[PDB]
Amino acid sequence: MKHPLEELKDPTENLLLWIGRFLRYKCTSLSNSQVKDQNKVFECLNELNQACSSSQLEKVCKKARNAGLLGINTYALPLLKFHEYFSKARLIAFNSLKNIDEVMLAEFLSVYTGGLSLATKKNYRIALLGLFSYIDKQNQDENEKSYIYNITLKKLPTHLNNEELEKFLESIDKIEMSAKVRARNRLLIKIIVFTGMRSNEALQLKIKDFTLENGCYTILIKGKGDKYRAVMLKAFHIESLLKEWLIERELYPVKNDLLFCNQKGSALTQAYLYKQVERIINFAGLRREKNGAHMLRHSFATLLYQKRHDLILVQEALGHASLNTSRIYTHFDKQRLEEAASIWEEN
Amino acid sequence: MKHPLEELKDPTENLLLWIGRFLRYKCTSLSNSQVKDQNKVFECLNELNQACSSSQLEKVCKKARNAGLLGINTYALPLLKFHEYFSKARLITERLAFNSLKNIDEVMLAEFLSVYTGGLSLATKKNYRIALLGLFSYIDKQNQDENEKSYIYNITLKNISKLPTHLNNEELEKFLESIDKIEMSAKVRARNRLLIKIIVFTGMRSNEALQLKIKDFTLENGCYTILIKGKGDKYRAVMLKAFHIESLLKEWLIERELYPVKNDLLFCNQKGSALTQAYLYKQVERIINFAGLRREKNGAHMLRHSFATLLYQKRHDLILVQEALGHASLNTSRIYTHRLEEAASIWEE
Amino acid sequence: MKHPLEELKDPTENLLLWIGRFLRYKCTSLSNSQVKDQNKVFECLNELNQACSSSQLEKVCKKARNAGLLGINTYALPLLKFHEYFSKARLITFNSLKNIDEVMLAEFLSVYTGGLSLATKKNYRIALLGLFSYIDKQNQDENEKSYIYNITLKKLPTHLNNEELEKFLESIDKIEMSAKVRARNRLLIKIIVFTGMRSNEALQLKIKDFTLENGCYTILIKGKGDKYRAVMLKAFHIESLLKEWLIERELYPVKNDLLFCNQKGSALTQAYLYKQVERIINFAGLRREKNGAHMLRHSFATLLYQKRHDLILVQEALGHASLNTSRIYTHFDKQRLEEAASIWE
Amino acid sequence: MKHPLEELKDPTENLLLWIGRFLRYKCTSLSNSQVKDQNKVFECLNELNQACSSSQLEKVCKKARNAGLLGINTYALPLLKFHEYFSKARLITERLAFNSLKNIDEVMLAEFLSVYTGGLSLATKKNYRIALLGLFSYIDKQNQDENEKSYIYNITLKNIKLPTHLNNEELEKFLESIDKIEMSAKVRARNRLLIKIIVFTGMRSNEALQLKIKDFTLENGCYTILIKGKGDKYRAVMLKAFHIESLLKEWLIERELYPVKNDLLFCNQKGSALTQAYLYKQVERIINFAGLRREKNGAHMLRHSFATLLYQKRHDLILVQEALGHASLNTSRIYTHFRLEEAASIWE
DNA sequence: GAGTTATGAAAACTGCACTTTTCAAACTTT
DNA sequence: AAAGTTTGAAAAGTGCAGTTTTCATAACTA
DNA sequence: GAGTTATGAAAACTGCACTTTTCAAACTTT
DNA sequence: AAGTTTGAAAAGTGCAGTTTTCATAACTA
Ligand SMILES: [Cl-]
Repeated sequence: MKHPLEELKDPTENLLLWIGRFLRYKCTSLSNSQVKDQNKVFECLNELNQACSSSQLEKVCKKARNAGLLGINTYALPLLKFHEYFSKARLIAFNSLKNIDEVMLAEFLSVYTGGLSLATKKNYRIALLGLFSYIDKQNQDENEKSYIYNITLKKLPTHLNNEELEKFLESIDKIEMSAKVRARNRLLIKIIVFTGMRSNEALQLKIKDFTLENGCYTILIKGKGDKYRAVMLKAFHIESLLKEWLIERELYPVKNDLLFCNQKGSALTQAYLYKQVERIINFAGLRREKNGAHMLRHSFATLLYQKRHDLILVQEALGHASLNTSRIYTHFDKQRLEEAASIWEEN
Repeated sequence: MKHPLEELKDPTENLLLWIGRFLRYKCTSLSNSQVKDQNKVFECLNELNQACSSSQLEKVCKKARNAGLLGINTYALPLLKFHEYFSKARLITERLAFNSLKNIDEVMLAEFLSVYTGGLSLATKKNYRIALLGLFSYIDKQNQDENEKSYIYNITLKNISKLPTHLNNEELEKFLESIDKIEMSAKVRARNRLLIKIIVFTGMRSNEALQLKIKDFTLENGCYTILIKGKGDKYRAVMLKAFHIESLLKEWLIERELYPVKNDLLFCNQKGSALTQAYLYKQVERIINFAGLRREKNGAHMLRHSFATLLYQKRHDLILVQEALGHASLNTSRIYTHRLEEAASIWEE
Repeated sequence: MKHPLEELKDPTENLLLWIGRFLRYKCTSLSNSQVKDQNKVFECLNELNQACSSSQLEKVCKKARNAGLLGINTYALPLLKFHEYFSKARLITFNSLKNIDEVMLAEFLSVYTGGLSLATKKNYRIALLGLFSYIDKQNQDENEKSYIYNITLKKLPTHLNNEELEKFLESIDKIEMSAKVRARNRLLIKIIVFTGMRSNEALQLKIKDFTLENGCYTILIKGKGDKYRAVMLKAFHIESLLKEWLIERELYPVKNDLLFCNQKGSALTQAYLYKQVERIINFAGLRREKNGAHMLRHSFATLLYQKRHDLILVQEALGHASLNTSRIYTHFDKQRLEEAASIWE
Repeated sequence: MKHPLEELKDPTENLLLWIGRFLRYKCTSLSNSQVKDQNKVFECLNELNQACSSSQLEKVCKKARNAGLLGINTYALPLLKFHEYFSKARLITERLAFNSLKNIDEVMLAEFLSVYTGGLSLATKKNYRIALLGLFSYIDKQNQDENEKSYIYNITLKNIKLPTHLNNEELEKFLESIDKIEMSAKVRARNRLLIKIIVFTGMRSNEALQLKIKDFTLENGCYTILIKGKGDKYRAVMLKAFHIESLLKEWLIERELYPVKNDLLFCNQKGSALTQAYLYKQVERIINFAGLRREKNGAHMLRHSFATLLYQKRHDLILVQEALGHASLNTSRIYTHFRLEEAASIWE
């Protein structure tokens, strides 16, 4: 059903009401692929509708995110920040929901996104655009008439070079690891280095995703739409580690043919993987702007284009939906325009 | 017979009433071709003629499926999940409780899907959607009051959201070797080897091999012609060179005499009845692991893909693929007509 | 937006009301790509926006079809014939629209489709299914309740073989033609034989659809989705005829680079093309079950699979969306299953 | 600002009022990069407010398009057609659906499309749909009563290989035909130079027509040509001098007698820039003469030819993007695309 | 020990609604 | 005719709203 | 003359709903 | 060891529905 824009006497509570409706809608529309507990999500939907305060909305959205509904985090906090800005006590422009305009929103962004990055500022703006677009489509009185806001509010990533990649690979075997985790951790990080696959892609690998032929592994990676993409790496890079780890793995209560697992048998967390990557980066003395697994992913793509000069190959290997993403790992010398002008006089 | 939409005071109980009617209709409309015990299905239909609880509906449909009515599994579980959802959600979705079946709309169904399909495959989501669409399409067509007028749901759910796994010629050779090389007990070795080999060479489906009968085997010009029963009184044929199974077939038929099988069924369990896909899969996967060919799919159907692929690589005849596999549509046969190594070598000089 | 099932006291008149609504909807949903006069369509929709008699519905739907809205012809006549059936049976024995069921519809099909082909019978049934499906979706009373019908009502085509094709080609040049039409007609029919393109495809060909390279023409054929498919043809088959006709073509007031045209300068009709093809068929002594341009299309597809045994090749050349369509030009020998069993060796 | 949905007695004239409001907004939001004489546009923005007839609105939209505001053409004509539909349908049929703006819905719009897009291409139909959706989305966001409440249409409408080019051998024949075909002494040097520059660099029609001599820089036998883009941004292409050396010097001498405006390299007899229409005619004329007539016979087809050849020669997708000036690599990817003889030989 | 849970912040993607452009017949001028 | 321009028509091209994931640290358990 | 207009009939396609099956972990029996 | 039950994940297809052409009559030029 639809609701009138203003149902309550208190404008701040009415704003909170629309924010709750919006965040609840997003919980039902955003991806649920990583939801671990279906029952917690169901509870969240009801608890969002029963919420009467900002702190309550915050708690339930956190509950939703921690249950596997990751996408909600981008929308929740920014809108709760705006509610705080709107509800702030003042003396002597905030007595109605219809007073909210682009002037007010611009002021809010300026105050609340001061020491935040440009990317974070973008997220805040997107969240605002989503909320008021929702309100415009869902508010309505008995005359089937509505109030309309119409709010619009109108290069190489950090990486390791070839030589630094060599040192990093050496450091994986040179750094100290306990006997319980050394085989597993070295295998996990090296696969990421040699394939450039994402963090969650590596942590969710299965044994049956692996096939060996002519001294080279083909690894299938499950993606969106349940579509698989393939990556290849030479067997000798991980043959010794894989043989060693599979033996140790037999002592674990591992579930669903999962390759990497903790002692309990479940998949490792991003937090654990990051710290294992970062401490090796430190040991190698290679600390920079970014120091995690995705930084290694940027490194593989950069090296791939440097070695092969094939943009399509980068797209297919990295799993980019568009070549415009693959472009980020390239730089064009303007003098090379001469190569295009020379096609008429040489093959 | 048509019924009024709401005959009870409890909407949750009224929902159960329509679900039971729908599931009984599907049992009579969906294929009963694979049903062995007809009496069991009749008993199921008898129970579904009365009002049943959720627990009772679950038990009945399971009994029907295990009897041979396979199609019911696609509709049964998702709708029982929705009843479970509706019984608790109708009270706490909003401040005011949903006290009527008319409160069920497209938004509610969308929310049910998002919650109950979290973490499941895209294919599973589609099955749930199809199940929900079928139920309320049925209600729209079978409900009416005294004046022959009906309530219409009109649920639409407009939101809807390479080469298959196989073994190449070299891998197929290694698999055939492993069939004879792997350890099997004397009681099942002859039967299982013959069963799996026929699948590999002909590419017939699992149930087709499990339902093979002795009278459908003919030998001429050093080649077998195997007839496979299809829809109704239809039969499709496959051919297989004699020397591939002639030794095994003779050996198995001898040992088959010790089994208490009541008919001319070729393959049978220790009790005499037909083997299941579950046992066939386990034996196939076991040989695959032994050969080190473990991958995305490790069943008999993967061997079926391997046959279709190899057939197209050797003859390049799409019509031949259709006739050999028994495809009704050439859009299926077309599938078997479908530079990462360069990226993997960058680490070397 | 929606109307009660029964608004009038007379059931027969109320039936015409729903038929008129359905036919108006189809004039809005069916393809208008072939419409030549937009003003005629404008007049048709205006007339269909009110209550019409049976004769009026027939006249208006005919006007729409003749204006280029071809699809409407499949729905109009069968439904108007049902109204005639309903009116007669009501007076002889039907008190309400609710009385219409599958038993009644089955009897109608038995009486009115007698002597007609199975394909024609199928068209009648499809029209009935469309009407009552529409009514089920559009009827509603003041209480938001509706009546539901739920009506369900539950080998190689004629061609010329290789030898007959050769005789037909010779007959095109051998038969007598007027000097004013000979060059154009010979080229038009030969292109159909050599490419197997549809009738309307040949009639709407443009000069710039032709490109010549290394003694071979590539003809681009515009089809569904406004997408083009390519067919190739050896130059020596039509190059002389093409050069001759283009010269003669300069005498015509033809526009938009249209290849074939009448003396007025516009595209030729299907009626003229059929009669030209048919008289050559009769002259060659090749008359059979089908004698038009589409029979030549079936002949091309049959020959293509015969000489190449490539089903994909047939699909792409003929412009089939699915391979199941191309299948009808194939004949599988059941003994060839041994060829599939010998792949292991 | 915002206005009440219904201010006029005649809903037909009220419809035109909203259409005029919408088109004026598009004139101020769509690109004004190709706009020379900005005062002519400010003139149009005023005449858009004053337009109270279909003829007045049609005239100013054409005036705006001529001024360089090209994007308006996609929206103006389809909405002028709908106004024509609404107007005559109301006066003739007198159906209740035309007695108020509120009675316009998806059904009415569907009937309009079936009538006014009959015999038209699918691409054109998509343009008509976009224009209709844009109009009523604008009205939903700009209408208000005294109590700041709005009527909402929420209109939704049901949805509806290598590009044509010359290969390397065909490009050779085309280049020869440029010099072989007959041209008058007045235009031969100008036309040959203009077309050859397009062939060798693959730049767009408008880019070539707006070239200026000051943006040319010769160094060691190779030209660097700057091409003006959006804002203050320029892109560059390179061109070997021997391709155009003779033609360039010859044309510049003839150019001395022209009353050239804005320091343009190419111009008409009056001194102003040549149009795409004239450029197309000259290219098509050579194409026909060379016996290369195909599905597309303009300068953009020559552009497709350059990109296709460039990728076949070097297999460098980034090089293609930079040389052609593609903003998106999805466009550059098209030139990586691509057994019909096997079916044509069945008659032998 | 060998890892997890929680979290504000900062990206890392994805695709289509919409913008921007030329095609090419009809028309006008010198 | 040569030398152009106007115009309906038909695309050709892409910026940015919107979705999904990781960064990188604190607080746990011992 | 060389074609068009009109028409009931007879196809010639096109595409996606939804029916039917196996996968494969968990569970049971001889 | 030798099986079956079961939630889950596909594998596969018949038919509603759309868009032509067939083939003849009746014309005029
Ligand atoms: Cl590249």
